[PDB]
Amino acid sequence: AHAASYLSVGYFNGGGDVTAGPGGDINKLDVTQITHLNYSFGLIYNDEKQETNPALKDPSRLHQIYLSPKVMADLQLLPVLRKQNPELKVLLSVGGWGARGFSGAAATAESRAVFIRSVQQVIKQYHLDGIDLDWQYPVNGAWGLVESQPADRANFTLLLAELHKALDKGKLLTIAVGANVKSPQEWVDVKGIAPYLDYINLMTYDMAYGTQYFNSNLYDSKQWPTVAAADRYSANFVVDNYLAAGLKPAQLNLGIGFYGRVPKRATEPGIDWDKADAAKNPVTQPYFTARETAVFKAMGLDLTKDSYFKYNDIVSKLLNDPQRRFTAHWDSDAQVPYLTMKSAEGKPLFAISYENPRSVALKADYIKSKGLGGAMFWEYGADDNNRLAHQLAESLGI
Ligand SMILES: CC(=O)N[C@@H]1[C@@H](O)[C@H](O[C@@H]2O[C@H](CO)[C@@H](O)[C@H](O)[C@H]2NC(C)=O)[C@@H](CO)O[C@H]1O
Ligand SMILES: [Cl-]
Repeated sequence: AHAASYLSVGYFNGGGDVTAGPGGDINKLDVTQITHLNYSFGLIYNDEKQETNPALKDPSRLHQIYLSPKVMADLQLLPVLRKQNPELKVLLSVGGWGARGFSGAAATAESRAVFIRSVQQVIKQYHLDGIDLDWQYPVNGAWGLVESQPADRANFTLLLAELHKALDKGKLLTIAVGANVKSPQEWVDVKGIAPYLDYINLMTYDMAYGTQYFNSNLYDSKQWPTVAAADRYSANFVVDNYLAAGLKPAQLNLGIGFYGRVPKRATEPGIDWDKADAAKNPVTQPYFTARETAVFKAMGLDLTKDSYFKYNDIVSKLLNDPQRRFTAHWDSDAQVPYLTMKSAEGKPLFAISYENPRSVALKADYIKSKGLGGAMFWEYGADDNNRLAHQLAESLGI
C-alpha cells in the first residue's frame, strides 16, 4: 500500500581519526543526500595510563566529553548546513578506533552520571539531534588498544539505559557495533540494549585482514577465497550473526565503506590459529615485493603502519594513475570491485578492494531485500564529488 522509508547515515571525519587520518572540510559535503550526519569525533577525558593525548588527561574533567577546536568550529556551522537540508538530523559521535575512556566512564553510577551530564550539555550547546556512541570495543578493548574489562558488557547496557532515561524525548541515541562474531556473542548484549536505541550502525567493513583479500565484500569471494575460517567475513555474514543474536532487521543500518584497504595478506604472512598442525603455518605468504610496497609508499601509504585508502584517492591515484599500473575488476560473487597490479612475472597481484557506485547500489538492494532500516557510511569526506552518497540516496529513495 505504501513505500518504505530508509535511512542514510553518513559519518564525517571532521576532527581526525586514528586510522583514517586528519579531518576534512565540512563545506564540501552535500547534506541533501543523507538523512543523518554523524559528526566525528568527540573524545572522552580519561585516566588510562597509556593515554598519549595529554589534553584528555585533565583530572578535573574526568569522564566528560572533549571537543577539539576544529570540532567546536565545525559544530558551530551546523545552522548553515541545516538551511540546505532542514530535515537533516545531526548527531555527535563519541569514540572511534583507539578512543579511550568508555570502560572507565561506564564503570560506576557516579562516572556514568558525569558522562551523561556531559552528553546532555554538548547536545544542548550545539543544538544536536542526538548522540552516537562508537566504543571499540567493550570487553575486548580492541585487543588491548584501549582499557577494557568483562564488566563492560553489563556496564554498557546500564549506560545506555540511563542515557535513554536522561535524554529529552525526541533526541536520538545510536551506537556502532563491530563486524567480529564475538561482538554479539561476548562484547555487547544486543537484546538488552535494543529497547534503548533508535537504530544500530553495523560496521560491515575492515575485513581485509589475516588471510582475507576483500575489505567490504557483500558475500564470500570464490575466485579470491579467504583461507582461515576465523578470517572469513562478509557483510551478509555479519548481518546474519546479529540477526541470530536477536536483533530485528529494521533496527539495523548496513555500514558501507567509502574507502578501500590493501589486504594484510599482501605484506604479512597469514596464520590459521585453528590449524591442527602448527607446522603448516603460515597458510598464506605475502605476495608484494619491495617494488609493490614502494608504489604505495610513494603515494603516501606506508603499508608497515596502515592500509586505509580513501575512495577519492583510489579514483585519483589508482584508477587514474598516469602510468596505468592498476587494472580494475569486478568480483561477481563478492559483488565489489578490486584492483590488481602486475608483478615482475606479469602475474596479477590483488592490490585493494573498495566500493564503487555499482557495489553501493547492490548493497542498497540487499538493504531493501533484507528489510534493513537503512545504510550507514564511513565517511563523507572520502567520497569523490559526493558520488557514492548520491548513489545511495538514489537507490534508497532518500
Ligand atoms: C572481522 C574483524 O573483526 N576485523 C578486525 C578489524 O575490525 C580491525 O580493524 C579495525 O576495525 C574497526 C571497525 O570495527 C575500525 O574502526 C578500525 O579503524 C580498524 N582498525 C585498523 C588498524 O584498521 C582490525 C584491526 O585490529 O583487526 C581485524 O581483525
Ligand atoms: Cl570503478
